[PDB]
Amino acid sequence: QIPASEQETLVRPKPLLLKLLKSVGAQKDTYTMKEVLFYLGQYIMTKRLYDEKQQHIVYCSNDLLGDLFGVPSFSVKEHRKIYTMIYRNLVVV
Ligand SMILES: CC[C@@H](CS(=O)(=O)C(C)(C)C)N1C(=O)[C@@H](CC(=O)O)O[C@H](c2cccc(Cl)c2)[C@H]1c1ccc(Cl)cc1
Repeated sequence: QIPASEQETLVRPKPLLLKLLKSVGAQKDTYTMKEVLFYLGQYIMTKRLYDEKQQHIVYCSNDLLGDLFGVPSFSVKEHRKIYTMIYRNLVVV
């Protein structure tokens, strides 16, 4: 469904997303989606919003991430929905 070429595309995070990304990676004017996905994923793991003991679901209602995605939780395996939530928070270059 999701082509690997999508990860090479260039995007610019809006202010709130950039704030989250900055807590795990260096600030950049333009990121590749691969970068956005890793930093977002790393943020989730270091803050333990995703416990591999809790069946693929990320709980973020007590985190800025929840404000960013507009949901209290989501599955790490439903990638299509994740992409859609992320794009609400960035502008394509
Ligand atoms: C927090 C879970 C995170 C850790 S990671 O693989 O990024 C890691 C930081 C370990 C490299 N993570 C995963 O564990 C796995 C889950 C799986 O096997 O499907 O891949 C996720 C993923 C990669 C690329 C695109 C998407 Cl939409 C999701 C990805 C992910 C990235 C970003 C969001 Cl918002 C949600 C999920």
